[PDB]
Amino acid sequence: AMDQYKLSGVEVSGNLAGHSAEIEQLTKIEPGELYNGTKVTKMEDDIKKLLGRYGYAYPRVQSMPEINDADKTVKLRVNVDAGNRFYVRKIRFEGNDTSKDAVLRREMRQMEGAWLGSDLVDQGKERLNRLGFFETVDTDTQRVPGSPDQVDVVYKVKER
Repeated sequence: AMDQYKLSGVEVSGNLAGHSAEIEQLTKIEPGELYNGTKVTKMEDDIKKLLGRYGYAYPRVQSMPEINDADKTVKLRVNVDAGNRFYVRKIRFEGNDTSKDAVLRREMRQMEGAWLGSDLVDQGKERLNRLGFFETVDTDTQRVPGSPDQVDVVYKVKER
């Protein structure tokens, strides 16, 4: 296997949605960093999370090791596809048995008709968590059928 080799670099290409600089930062190598499958998926996951902050809800990242035996190093060839950028059509609430939807909507930071922003969906979640009513608060981003660029954000809530 390759867990003993050193990462010589990460070469990224594809459709980066204008975020090549940030994706380069994420992609830089650490001192004496070894090749590792797990850190590779963690890297793919970090890239998707980043693009998600910009409304690219379903981005792809594939990556392929190029072993160089002369150097005992491995280079990561990486393809990024940001995919469609989504805006929010509807924000929806569930589990919501005591309080009018108004009580939750009022805490949103992600607005209908705006570009989707995972951090915005998250802030909504923390504002929800923070008023005590709920045991759990989870979010789901659902594509609107027939739509290439619309999602609904569902806040699934469970009261105490």
